Amino acid sequence: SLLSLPLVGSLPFLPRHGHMHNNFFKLQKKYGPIYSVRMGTKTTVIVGHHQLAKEVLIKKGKDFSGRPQMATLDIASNNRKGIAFADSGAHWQLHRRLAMATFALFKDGDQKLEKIICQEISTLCDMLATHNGQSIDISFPVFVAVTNVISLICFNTSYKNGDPELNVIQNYNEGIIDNLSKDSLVDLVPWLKIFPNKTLEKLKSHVKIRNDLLNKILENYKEKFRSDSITNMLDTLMQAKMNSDQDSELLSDNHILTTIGDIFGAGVETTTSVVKWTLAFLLHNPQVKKKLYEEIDQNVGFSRTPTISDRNRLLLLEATIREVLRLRPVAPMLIPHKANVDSSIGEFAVDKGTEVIINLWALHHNEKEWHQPDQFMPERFLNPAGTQLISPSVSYLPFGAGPRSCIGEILARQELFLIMAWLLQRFDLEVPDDGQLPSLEGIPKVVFLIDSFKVKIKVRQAWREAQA
Ligand code: HEM
Ligand SMILES: C[C@]12CC[C@H](O)CC1=C(C#N)C[C@@H]1[C@@H]2CC[C@]2(C)C(c3cccnc3)=CC[C@@H]12
Repeated sequence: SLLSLPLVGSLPFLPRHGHMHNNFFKLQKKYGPIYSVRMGTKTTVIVGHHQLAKEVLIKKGKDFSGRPQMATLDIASNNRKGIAFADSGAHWQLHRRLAMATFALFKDGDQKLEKIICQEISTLCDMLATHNGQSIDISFPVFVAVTNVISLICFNTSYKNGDPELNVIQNYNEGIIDNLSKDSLVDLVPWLKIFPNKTLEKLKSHVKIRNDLLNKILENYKEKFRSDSITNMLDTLMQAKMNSDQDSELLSDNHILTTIGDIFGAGVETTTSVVKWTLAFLLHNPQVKKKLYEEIDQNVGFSRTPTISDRNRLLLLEATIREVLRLRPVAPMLIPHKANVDSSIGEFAVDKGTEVIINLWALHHNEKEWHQPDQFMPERFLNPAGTQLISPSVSYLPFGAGPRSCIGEILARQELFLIMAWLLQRFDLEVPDDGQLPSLEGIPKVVFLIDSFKVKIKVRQAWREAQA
């Protein structure tokens, strides 16, 4: 009759074993779609069912629109400025509205968002075409294309080919994403505070390069700014600073710096990442990819290059994108939410300041809401006749919802569709000469990245004949 050992701590699973978003998901078979963990004083709630998720994001969105405070996120956002890592309050509301207003501009005009995107995609396809017959990592080329686009939206500026600044930006992007969090942003145990490490040291130095670069651009642009011409995001932010000079403290330089940084960062890493994910799946699914070549041929052909209007006709492509955004969400656990006030979820009590995580991965893989969810099946987003798109499930939130939903969704959907439409029209994208296929397991960082891989690019037999 022995006594049981006193218990000091208890965690449901091993830390740093498997992907957090899948460990939390597997836990639901034991504890249900909502449960909590406690770290000292901090408490975290994980939510794995869509009804509970739509409560947190929508029905009670404003109750749960805060952002928790993390040492790394402070450095990366210059102490909780910007949009994504700014808590709910005066600053976030202002900057999210102005960022949303800038995008609203790019409704068709002399800078119809499509035209910006298409100009930089056309450059890209000319690069890739020089690698005709070779196996390459497509990361940096697509990085350049989207970097020019968001740079145009932010400053009406693009980078000429070969600009060494692009290599500088790529370098500090990888540096921050590396040290922003070991894996997912949700970290059960606070490892950086426990043991000696250089993580915040490294993070600071990449942020110093990033802030110094954006500071050059901004100080430069004060001399280009004319109140009669408000055509990009920096114009928008300065105009606002101009008009208010309680809002002048909200639109300081450091504030404007961070918002632009948030946009410049999100616009490149998310879309570049989703493109790589899509090619990876197509290399694993030639049957899909063949069907995609047929689709484009019988609806766009080679008389001309694809267009946003072509979303009507290239449905299997729209479907494919939907299915990638489901299988491999950019933010499989969104960005951590925080309870701004005493509230409830599923009529369980949630106290002020409590961290709340939506397990978007659990929503996209719940077997009751999805037919064979771990499968790549773009067909699930099409009626059985292949003729129009459908919403097969209610647990599908690739861009979130509510007060914190994605602000660059429109941009993302158009960049994604045009990149994949131009590439399939022009190139056979096949497995390299080594038998290697990309690992579809992914790498959970602040964004769900795919390990780098190589694709063999060949100009299409058809696209060639159409040049005579
Ligand atoms: C396919 C690409 C993308 C996907 C799937 C995506 C999805 C998401 C998701 C799921 C969130 C979570 C919001 C939350 O924390 O609840 C989010 C937030 C956000 N996204 Fe995206 N996004 C994409 C691309 C972009 C782009 C191109 C931009 C360009 C500016 C952008 C800007 C943002 C910002 C600023 C936030 C934070 C908003 C806030 O905290 O209020 N994203 N996005
Ligand atoms: C971390 C990163 C990328 C590296 C860059 O050097 C610095 C950076 C940002 C800045 N400045 C904003 C972040 C973005 C990553 C994507 C983020 C987290 C993002 C997001 C993440 C997932 C989906 N949609 C948007 C909102 C803020 C963006």
